Amino acid sequence: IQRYVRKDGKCNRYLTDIFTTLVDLKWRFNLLIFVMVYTVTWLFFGMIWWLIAYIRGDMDHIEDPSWTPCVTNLNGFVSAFLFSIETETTIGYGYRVITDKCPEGIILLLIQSVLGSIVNAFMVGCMFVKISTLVFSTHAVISMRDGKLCLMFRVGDLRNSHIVEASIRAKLIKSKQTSEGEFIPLNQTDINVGYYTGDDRLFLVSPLIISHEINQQSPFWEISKAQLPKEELEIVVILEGMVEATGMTCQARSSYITSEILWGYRFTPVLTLEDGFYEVDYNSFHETYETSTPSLSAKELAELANRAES
Amino acid sequence: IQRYVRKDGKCNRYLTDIFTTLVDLKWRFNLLIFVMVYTVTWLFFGMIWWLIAYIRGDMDHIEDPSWTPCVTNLNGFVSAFLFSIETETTIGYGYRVITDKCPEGIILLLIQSVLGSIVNAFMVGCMFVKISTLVFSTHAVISMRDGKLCLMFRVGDLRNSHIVEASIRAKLIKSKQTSEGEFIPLNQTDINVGYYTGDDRLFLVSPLIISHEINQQSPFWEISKAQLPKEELEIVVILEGMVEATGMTCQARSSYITSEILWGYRFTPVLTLEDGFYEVDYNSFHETYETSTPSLSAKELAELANRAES
Amino acid sequence: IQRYVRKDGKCNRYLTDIFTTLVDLKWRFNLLIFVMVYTVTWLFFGMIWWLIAYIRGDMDHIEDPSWTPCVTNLNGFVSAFLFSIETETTIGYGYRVITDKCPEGIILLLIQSVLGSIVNAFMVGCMFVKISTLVFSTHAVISMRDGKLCLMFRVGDLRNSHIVEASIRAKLIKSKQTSEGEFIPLNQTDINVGYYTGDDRLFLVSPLIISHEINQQSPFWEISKAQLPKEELEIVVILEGMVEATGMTCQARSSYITSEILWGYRFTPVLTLEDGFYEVDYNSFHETYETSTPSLSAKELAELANRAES
Amino acid sequence: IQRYVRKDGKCNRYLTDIFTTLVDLKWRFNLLIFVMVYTVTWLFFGMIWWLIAYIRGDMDHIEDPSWTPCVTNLNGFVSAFLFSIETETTIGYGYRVITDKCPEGIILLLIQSVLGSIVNAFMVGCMFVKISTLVFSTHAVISMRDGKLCLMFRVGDLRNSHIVEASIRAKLIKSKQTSEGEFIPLNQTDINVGYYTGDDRLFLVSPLIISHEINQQSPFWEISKAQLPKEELEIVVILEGMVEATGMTCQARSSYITSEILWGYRFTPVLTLEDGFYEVDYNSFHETYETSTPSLSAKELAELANRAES
Repeated sequence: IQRYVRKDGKCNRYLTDIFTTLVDLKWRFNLLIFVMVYTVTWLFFGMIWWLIAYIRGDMDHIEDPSWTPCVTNLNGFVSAFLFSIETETTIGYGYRVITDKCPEGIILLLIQSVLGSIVNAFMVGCMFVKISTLVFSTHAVISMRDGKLCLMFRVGDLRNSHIVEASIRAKLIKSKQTSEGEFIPLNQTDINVGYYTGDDRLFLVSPLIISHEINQQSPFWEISKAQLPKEELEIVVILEGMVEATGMTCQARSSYITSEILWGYRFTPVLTLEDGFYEVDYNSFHETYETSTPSLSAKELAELANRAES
Repeated sequence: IQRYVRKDGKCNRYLTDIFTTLVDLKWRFNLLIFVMVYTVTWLFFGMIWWLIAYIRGDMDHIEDPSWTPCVTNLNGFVSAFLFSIETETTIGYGYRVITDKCPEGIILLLIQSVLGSIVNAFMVGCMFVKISTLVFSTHAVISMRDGKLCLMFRVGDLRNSHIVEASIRAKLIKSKQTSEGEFIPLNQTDINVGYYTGDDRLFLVSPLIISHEINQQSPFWEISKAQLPKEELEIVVILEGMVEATGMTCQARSSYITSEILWGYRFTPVLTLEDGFYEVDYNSFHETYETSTPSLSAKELAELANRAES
Repeated sequence: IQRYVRKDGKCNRYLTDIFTTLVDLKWRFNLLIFVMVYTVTWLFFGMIWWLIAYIRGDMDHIEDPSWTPCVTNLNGFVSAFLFSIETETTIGYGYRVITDKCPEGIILLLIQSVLGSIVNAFMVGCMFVKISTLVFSTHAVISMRDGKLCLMFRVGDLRNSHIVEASIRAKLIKSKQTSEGEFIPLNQTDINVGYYTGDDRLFLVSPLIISHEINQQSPFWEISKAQLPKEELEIVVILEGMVEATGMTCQARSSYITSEILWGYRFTPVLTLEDGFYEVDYNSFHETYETSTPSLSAKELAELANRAES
Repeated sequence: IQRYVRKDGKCNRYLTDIFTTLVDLKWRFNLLIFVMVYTVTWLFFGMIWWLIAYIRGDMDHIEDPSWTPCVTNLNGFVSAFLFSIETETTIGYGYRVITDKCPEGIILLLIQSVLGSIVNAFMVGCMFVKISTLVFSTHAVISMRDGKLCLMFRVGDLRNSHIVEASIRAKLIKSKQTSEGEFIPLNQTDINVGYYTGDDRLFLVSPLIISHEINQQSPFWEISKAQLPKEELEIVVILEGMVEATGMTCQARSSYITSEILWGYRFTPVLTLEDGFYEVDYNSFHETYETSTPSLSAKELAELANRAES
C-alpha cells in the first residue's frame, strides 16, 4: 500500500475457524446460541417420537387392551415434546412409561442421551474459554536535545491504569540499493531505543518520550531536513507490555511516514504538579510545539562540532 | 503524591469488572454465593410453577372429580416447591406428575432447564478459575567497596522455599533539564545492576546485597555526601522471579527515596555458617552498621586518585 | 545420519503416553470413541443386571405373586438393557423399580453410579483439552552485499496474515578439530544474524532475506568457493515468531548441507510493486538467479582488500 | 551445609497446601479418593434419613392402614440408603415416595443437592488440574582446549527428544572477601558460558561439553591445580530447555565442589561412530580420562606465555 502498517495496530470458506471464533463472542450471544441448540435438539427428538407414534396413533389411544398396537412412551398425542424434554434433560417423571417390552426403536433414546452429553460437553467447553489501551503520538518529532539531534515519539496509556514494565522496539523499513546493485524492496533496519544499555524496558506510569539518538550507527545518521521530505522511509514501533494481573505482552503497533515526522518541533509537557497530584492532560498529550532545532544534517552537525574543537 | 511508588508494590458502574473480581473470591465466599444463587432459583421457580395451577388449585385440590379440571400437576397449594426442586435438580420424582396431558404451559419447564444448565455452567466456570514473598531493605546504603564507591540494597526471600531465576532491574526517576531548556518531569535512566554481564539474572538462596557500582555511566557519578541529601531523586527496583516449587512468575516492586538512601553504611551479616547450617537472622536484614567511607563523590574520588597520581 | 536435521522440522507399550496422545485426537475420532465407550459401559451394566436377577428371573417373573421372590427390579429377562440405560444416564423412569424388598443385593447400582460419574468426569476433561507456518529457502545462497561477502537464506511466511516479532537463531554444527587433538563429532558454533545489533527480533510482512556477514568472528570466515563443496558443515536455523492474529510460538528447523549452500546466487524478489500494489508470490520464493559473486575466500578477499588499501 | 546445592536439583499446620498436594496425586489415587468421598456423602445422608425415621418409625410405616405417621419418604426400615442414592445422584424412581404433604422438614433434600453438586464440581476440578530428563557430568573437568585453559562440564538429555533452546547459566558461589574486611558468605559471580556471545541457547541432540574459557574476567583466573583443593569454590549450573512439541520449560539444577573439579581430564566422546554411523552411549557420558595439560595457573600461564613472547 502507500502506508505499510496502519496507525491502529494492523498491517496493510472454512468450517473449523468459524467454530473457533464462535467461542470468542459476547456473553449474550453465547447464552443465546447455547439455548437455541438445546431447543433444536429437543424439537428434533420430539418429532422423532411422533414418527414412532405412527405405529399406534389410532389403534388403542385409550383402549388399553393387553396390546395397544405396540404402544411406546405411552403418549396419545403429537404433543409428546414432554417425553423428549424429560429424556434429554434426564428428568424422566414416569407419568409417561419410559417404554413397553414392545420392540420399538429404543436406539432413539440411546441417541438422545449420547447427543445431549456431547452437545452439553461442547457448550461447557465454549462457556469455559469465553469466561476464562496504549497510545502513541500522532506526529513523531525531531528535536535537538543535550547537544544531539534526536527522534522522539511519545508513549502513554489513556486509562488511569498503566501496564508497567513495558518494552519498546523500533524498525525502520525502507528500500535499499546495495553496492553490487541489489534492490531490496523492503529493507528492515533496527533502530536503537536503548537496547544496548538495557533502556528498552521502561515504566510508563506517566506519558513519556521514547528517544532515539541519531549517531553514526543509527539509520538516520545522514538524514537532513533537506532530503527528509522526499525519502519514503517508514518507522514501525511495537510495544510489548505484561499486564499487571496475569501479565502477557500485548503488541501495540504504530507507524510514522515521512509526513508524520516533523523537524524543528518537540512534544509539549503533559505533567504539571498541583496539590501533590500531577495534572496529566491527554488533550495536549499529542500536541507539539516549535523549538529552535538546527536544520543541518546530524553528520553535518558532528562535523561542525569537530571543526569547533580543532 | 511526592513519593512516586510506595514501598509495598503499589504506584502512587462496570458489570464485567465486578463479575471478574467475583470469580477471584475466597473458597468460602465462592461456595456461599454458589448455594445462594441456587436457593434463589429454586424459590422463584416454585412461585412461578404455583401460578400455573391457580385456576385448578382451589377447584379440586384433592377432590379429583372424574379427572376434570386436570391441573397439569398433582401438587397441592402448600409446599409445591418440591416440584421446583425436582425440575431444576433433574431428580424428577413421579409422586407429582411433571405435566398432565392437559396442555396449560409446558414452557415453564424449558425455562427452568436452560436456566439451571446455564447457572450450573457459570458456577462451575467460576469454581474452575478460583481453584486453578520477596523483601527489600528498609534503607538502601552507599559505601566504598573493593576500591570503588558503590550503592547497595538487600534483596531477600521471606520463605525458605526458593525463588529461582530472580532478575533485578533498577530505574532512577529524577527531573532532567536538557541543554535546549525543555524540562522532563519524570526522566527514567537505567542503573547497571549487572545487565551486561548477566549478573542481573541471579538465584537468591538467602538475602544477597545487590550492588551497583557508581561509575562514569552511573546516574550517581557526581554525587558527594553533601549532594545526596539535596537531591530528591527516587529509585524504583523490581525483582521478577519464579518459584522453585512451581513455575509461576512473581514481580515484586519497591522504592527508595532520598530519606531512605543512607551514606557511609554497610549491611550487617544475615548468614553465619556453623552447627551444620547457615544461622539465618531477618532481624539484622533491615538493620545496618556504619562504616568509614570517603565523603567525596565517586567522580571526586577518581579525581582524588588522579591527584595521588599527580 | 548423512543429514543431521531434516528439512521439515525433525531431527534425525506405555499406557500413560498413548492415553496422553489419545486426548490429542481429531474431533470426529474423539466423539466416536466417546459414544462407543458410553455404549460399551451401558452394554456391561445390562448384562450384570441379568445375573443379579438370575435367581428370581423365573421364580416370581412367571408367578407375578405378592412379595414372593420379588425380583431386584420389576423387569423381564429380555430387553433388560432399558434398566441399565435408565440407571447409568440418571433418567430413573420408574416403570422398572430401582430396588425391591427381598433385594438379593443392591450393591451393583452403587458401582454403576460411581463408574458412570468417573467416566463422564474423565471424558469431559479430554474433550476440554482437545477443544481448548514458515518456509525456508531450499538453497541458502552466498552473495556480495554492501562491499562484503554474505551468507543469506530466505524466510517466508506462507500465511497471508503476517508473522510478527520473529527471532532467528543460526547454529553451525561441524566436526571441529581442536589444537589439543580432541575431535569433537558435533561442535556447535553460533552464527551472528544480528543478535548484538538487535536485528534478530525481526518483523516480516513478506518473505525476507536473513543475512549473515562473514567477518573474523564468523564460523565460515575462511570457507572458500573451491572448498564450499568439500566441507561437511551443516547449518540449523530456528525461527520463533508470533502471528499477527495470535501470539503463537513455533519452531522451524532447517538444514543447509554443503551442497545446498550455493556460491554465486541471490534470491528472487517475492514482492511485486504496481503503483502501490504489493503482491506476494510463494511460487518464486525458492528461485535464485546468479551473480558474479567473488569466488575468493572471505578471509582471503579481506586480506586482498587490505593489501590494496596499503 | 557442606554442599550448598545437591546434585539432583535440590538446594540444601497448613489447611490450604494439603488440598494442592491432594490435586497433585496419581490418577488411581484421585479416582480412589473421589469414590471414597461419594460413598461417605451417600452413607452420611442415609443415616440422616434413618434419623428422620425417628418421628414415624412404624405407626403406619409398614401396615399403612391410615395416613397417620405418613412418612417423609415411604421407607419401612433403617436400610433407606436406596433413597439416599436416588436423591443425591438424581435417579429418583418414585417406588420410594419422594415427599409427602405432612413432612417435618424437606430442607435435607436441598442440603443433599447442594453438597452433591459441590462434591461433583470439586472432584471434576481436581481431575481436570491433574490431567491438564537433563543430566550432568558427575564431576566437572578443567582441561587445555584449543591452546587455552578451559573449564568443561558435559551436559545432555537422556531422552532422544530434540529439546530446543537449552539455555545454560553458571553461577560460582564463594566466600569472597572485600578490601573493607566484610566478606559476603555467599558471593554469586557470573561465569561466561556464552551469554555475551549468544551461544547460551545450545541444542542437546548429542551430549555436548559446555566450555567456559578462563580469562582475566573469569572467576578462576588465578586458580591452579595444586591450589584447587584448598579453595571452597562451588559451581551451580542451571539449564532451561523446551521440548519439541511446544513443551513447557524444564529447569535442571546441578552443582560441583572443589574436589569434584579435576585437572587434565577430558570427557571421552559420548557418541563414537560405529560402522559409519556415530553411536550414542549414555553409559560413556560420565566417563573421563587423564590428558596431558600444564599444571600452572591460568593467570600464571598467561604471564609465562607473555614472557616467552615478550
